[PDB]
Amino acid sequence: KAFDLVVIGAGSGGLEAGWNAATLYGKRVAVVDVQTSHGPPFYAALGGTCVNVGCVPKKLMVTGAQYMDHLRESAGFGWEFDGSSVKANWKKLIAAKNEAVLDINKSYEGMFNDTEGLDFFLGWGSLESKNVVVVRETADPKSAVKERLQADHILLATGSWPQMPAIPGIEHCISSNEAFYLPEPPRRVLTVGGGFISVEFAGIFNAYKPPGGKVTLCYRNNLILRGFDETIREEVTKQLTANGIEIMTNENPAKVSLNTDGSKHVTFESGKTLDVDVVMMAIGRIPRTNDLQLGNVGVKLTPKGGVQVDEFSRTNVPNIYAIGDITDRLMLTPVAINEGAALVDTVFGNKPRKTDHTRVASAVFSIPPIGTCGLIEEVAAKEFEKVAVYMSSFTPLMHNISGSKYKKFVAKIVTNHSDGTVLGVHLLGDGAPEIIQAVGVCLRLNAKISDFYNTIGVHPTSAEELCSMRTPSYYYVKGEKMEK
Amino acid sequence: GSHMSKAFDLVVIGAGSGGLEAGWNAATLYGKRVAVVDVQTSHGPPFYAALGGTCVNVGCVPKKLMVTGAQYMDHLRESAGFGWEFDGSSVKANWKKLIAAKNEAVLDINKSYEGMFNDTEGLDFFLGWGSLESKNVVVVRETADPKSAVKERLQADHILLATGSWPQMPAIPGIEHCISSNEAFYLPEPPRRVLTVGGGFISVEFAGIFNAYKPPGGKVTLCYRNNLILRGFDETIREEVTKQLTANGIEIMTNENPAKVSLNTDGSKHVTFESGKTLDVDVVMMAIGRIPRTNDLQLGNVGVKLTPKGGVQVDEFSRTNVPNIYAIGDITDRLMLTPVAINEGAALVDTVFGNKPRKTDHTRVASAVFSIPPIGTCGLIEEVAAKEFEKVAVYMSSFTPLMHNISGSKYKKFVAKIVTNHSDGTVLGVHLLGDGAPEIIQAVGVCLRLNAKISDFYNTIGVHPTSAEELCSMRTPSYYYVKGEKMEK
Ligand SMILES: Cc1cc2nc3c(=O)[nH]c(=O)nc-3n(C[C@H](O)[C@H](O)[C@H](O)COP(=O)(O)OP(=O)(O)OC[C@H]3O[C@@H](n4cnc5c(N)ncnc54)[C@H](O)[C@@H]3O)c2cc1C
Ligand SMILES: Cc1cc2nc3c(=O)[nH]c(=O)nc-3n(C[C@H](O)[C@H](O)[C@H](O)COP(=O)(O)OP(=O)(O)OC[C@H]3O[C@@H](n4cnc5c(N)ncnc54)[C@H](O)[C@@H]3O)c2cc1C
Ligand SMILES: CC1=Nc2ccc(Cl)cc2[C@H](c2ccccc2)N1CCNC(=O)c1ccco1
Ligand SMILES: CC1=Nc2ccc(Cl)cc2[C@H](c2ccccc2)N1CCNC(=O)c1ccco1
Ligand SMILES: [Cl-]
Ligand SMILES: [Cl-]
Ligand SMILES: [Cl-]
Ligand SMILES: [Cl-]
Ligand SMILES: [Cl-]
Ligand SMILES: [Cl-]
Ligand SMILES: [Cl-]
Ligand SMILES: [Cl-]
Ligand SMILES: [Cl-]
Ligand code: NA
Ligand code: NA
Repeated sequence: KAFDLVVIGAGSGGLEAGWNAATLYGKRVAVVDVQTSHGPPFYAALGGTCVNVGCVPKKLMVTGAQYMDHLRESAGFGWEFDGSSVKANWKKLIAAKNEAVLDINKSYEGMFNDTEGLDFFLGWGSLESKNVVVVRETADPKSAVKERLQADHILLATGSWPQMPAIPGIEHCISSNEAFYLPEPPRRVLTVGGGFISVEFAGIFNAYKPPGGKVTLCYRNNLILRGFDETIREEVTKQLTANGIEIMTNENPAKVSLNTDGSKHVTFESGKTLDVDVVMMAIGRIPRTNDLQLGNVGVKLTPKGGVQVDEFSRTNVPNIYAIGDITDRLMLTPVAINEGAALVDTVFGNKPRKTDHTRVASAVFSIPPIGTCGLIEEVAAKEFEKVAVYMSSFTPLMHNISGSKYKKFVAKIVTNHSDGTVLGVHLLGDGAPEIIQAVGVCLRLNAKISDFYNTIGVHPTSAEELCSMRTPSYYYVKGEKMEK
Repeated sequence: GSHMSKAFDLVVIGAGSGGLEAGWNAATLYGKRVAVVDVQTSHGPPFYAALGGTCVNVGCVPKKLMVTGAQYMDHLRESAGFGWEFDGSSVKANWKKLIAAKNEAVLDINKSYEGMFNDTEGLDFFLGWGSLESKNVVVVRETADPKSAVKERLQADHILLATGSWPQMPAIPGIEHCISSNEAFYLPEPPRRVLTVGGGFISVEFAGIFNAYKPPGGKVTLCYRNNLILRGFDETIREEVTKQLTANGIEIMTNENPAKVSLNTDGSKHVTFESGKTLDVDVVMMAIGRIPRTNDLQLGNVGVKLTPKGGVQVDEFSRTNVPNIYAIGDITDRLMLTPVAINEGAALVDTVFGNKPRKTDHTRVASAVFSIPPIGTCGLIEEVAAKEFEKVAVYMSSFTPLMHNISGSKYKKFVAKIVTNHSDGTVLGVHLLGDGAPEIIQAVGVCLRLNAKISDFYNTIGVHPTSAEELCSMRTPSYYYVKGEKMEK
């Protein structure tokens, strides 16, 4: 048939857009994805990346990894049990996680079957013509048609995909997609990348590794987590190191060779070499524009490969839009959901609406975790004459007793010191992703450091630290960092 | 001949949350000479509170360490769903190691605060019992008995009453066979059977603590004289916490109140309730309330007025009816929270000795209950809002989060409620039940001070996946109050 909306990709942005359209505006909706439940061969599926091979499973797996610390820390509070009997059963975790994700898949299939004006179609979506969306048997454009769908408006929402550098032996490496399905936990693993996915997986592999195991993370520059607060980048590095993860900075794989025993011999650009069981490449993610045949209608892409869009998600082709990681702005699930909701408002609603990409709160589920919203001091120091930085950094008391003395909680607020406006807040330590959520609301109300400081603390919490700081630790004046 | 009393700009009676913030500020920000009196320099019996106050010695700080310890019962069980394996029959909760660990942690804070007195010019500590001899004279005596020897007679321009509160022990037969939270912190063994009496945060928290450490075959029971524990808290939350305590094996007896306690011949306690019901326990912990600790201060010497309830009456600036005598913290019977006593102490010193007169805002204060899982709350419950606002909206989200399907703790429903003035969207109250609630609520306290509306919450982009994001994903009320009445408009 024909439809008001055809959505390519049943993901965060797509499922949101295609549900608002059918339930808030009774529109006729088609949504195409390549698989109806998680895992190989195509990994993402109905629900999107986040649901099948992203935020949702990774969080359950980091929750599993945190028991390594809980079991050990328990002793400090007088819990006694046979330490030598402890094992981390990876196969149970992955089976548990598989069932959880499968239940969400089935449940999203429920909602298709029970909603009129919202139809899901299995297969590979491409642009045949200005208002025709083909669905083929496979990603091969030469492959058999399953459907041609007519559509007023077409939404491009096919997400992103791991970036695999084209070094010799790249094909002996996995990405996070495969990481979710390893049948054994690796004894030696190299995670390649200094960003959140590399870090988060290093912490997961670190808890589930067999006896004698070792996690090594490498990164081509000097300090991991570029784009995060610098004190926190250094402190997470120390805390990952304290929990046994080896961090190799200033190193980059130039070649991977397969050993006869299935292991990998990694050669670095420096000529250093390391043998491991698994190389997980997590150096970035790229917009998933390749199989869409965007040539067939001349939809433009940026120097970086992402669908180019204006503030309202419109491509250069009338009646064709793009939201989510395909656009290459902020690769976060709730950003994509916001974009998709706003699109449908601006197209079958009365009020135009655009997604604000500033002041978006986000989290790294490292162990210990990170919670941030707003500008880091070095970005602030370039756009503002006077910047103040309020910092508190204490190993909390629970962690003196636990034995995890290396677990410092870090709280920083960055301000425009001229009028006291909070430019950014950056947290490291247990609960940080939860603490920062309503911080994002504050930054929307143009909170000042005195609005924080004058709110009465909840005690005892890590969070109250944010309402106890009234004196700057230091400043940037005209870009120059200084004491007073 | 005669010689001079030690003289101060400020004498603070009670070295606790409020008194220490006041004393510190007056001395280090405004150059005042400050005396601070407390009955002990470190935690524990005979007097329990000490240098640092109730929170440091026998309140928030040790209790949170004990609750963290109690949480490992759940973690060790929950870990099995994520694939952790170990010998479950080897598991034991060693109460003695917990108490030893917490004592050490509290003693280091006591030592640290004493070092701060020693290092800080114009800030002096006095060990003993402080009382008002006259409008500008504080005397410190050997014991709480007003006839015990005077150790020091202090000249004081200004006097701050900051002696806190004390457990309320009902006048029933066998009350002397009961304890309070004070003694709970020092039990040599974990009790096998305990009754916590009261339905407020202290009874509830200690019920979870004793539940985790009790020996084989033990039972924890909490009773409350009324229908539903945790009066003052959101009603959905009160009912969920009740269910979640029950699920973890605590016995909740509502509409029951002890009428007497007798000692059994084995030393256990035989509790008879008003209703005629009875219960045998090893420990009866009375946690039915805390009363302003005004009795040893000899306030009649100077005519400081009490309220009908027994707090020192003060105005919005912490002034009593007697010039240069002030009262902050639990002794004033407003909100008994450590950071409120702190805020009162800062505001009072700013007003008296600074150039910034200021009063504490007791509305929209965030607080927590360290139940397992915990409560975080800030602002009005809906039944209070409905009485003051013509249209009130209630946004509710509730569900067992996914980790807890996998963990096996399916009774663990997260609840998030936002209560609004519906005529303009202003958030009046936010109520949370679930893991990390106390941590989530802190920045909510800031939102409310900025008069955030629901539309600010909803407009903010979620952090995924968190429980906190539920607050930013709610756009349609679950129901309303229209002049006092519940419906969906
Ligand atoms: C390991 C990992 C962890 C992450 N963790 C977080 C986190 O904690 N928090 C957070 O906010 N974000 C996280 N993200 C990012 C988040 O998953 C993405 O930002 C989000 O899913 C983007 O949504 P989308 O709508 O743009 O696309 P997706 O949710 O990726 O959906 C795209 C869909 O299109 C389908 N598809 C692709 N091509 C076609 C085609 N040609 N025809 C039909 N269907 C097609 C795919 O099967 C996929 O289901 C994580 C990502 C990864 C990889
Ligand atoms: C078990 C328990 C748990 C608690 N948990 C929390 C929590 O998690 N969060 C929270 O915010 N609040 C909590 N509180 C409450 C918090 O402890 C109090 O609100 C706070 O300590 C009150 O501060 P204050 O300055 O009034 O007095 P306190 O901190 O009680 O200090 C008063 C001091 O005066 C001393 N004193 C008394 N009489 C005399 C005298 N005549 N002469 C000299 N000194 C004297 C006492 O020794 C004491 O050290 C808890 C309380 C209890 C009992
Ligand atoms: C609103 C919504 N947004 C989504 C955003 C991103 C994802 Cl990955 C999933 C959803 C989800 C959904 C699930 C199936 C089809 C379309 C949307 N979904 C549906 C949630 N609501 C209900 O199922 C519901 C049932 C009854 C009333 O509302
Ligand atoms: C500001 C403050 N407020 C308190 C509020 C409540 C309590 Cl219970 C304790 C304090 C603490 C303090 C500790 C000793 C004497 C007076 C104040 N105290 C001082 C903490 N120490 C410092 O700020 C410090 C010590 C050394 C350098 O800075
Ligand atoms: Cl395994
Ligand atoms: Cl890299
Ligand atoms: Cl760098
Ligand atoms: Cl990446
Ligand atoms: Cl967290
Ligand atoms: Cl014991
Ligand atoms: Cl009671
Ligand atoms: Cl009641
Ligand atoms: Cl009480
Ligand atoms: Na504050
Ligand atoms: Na939102």
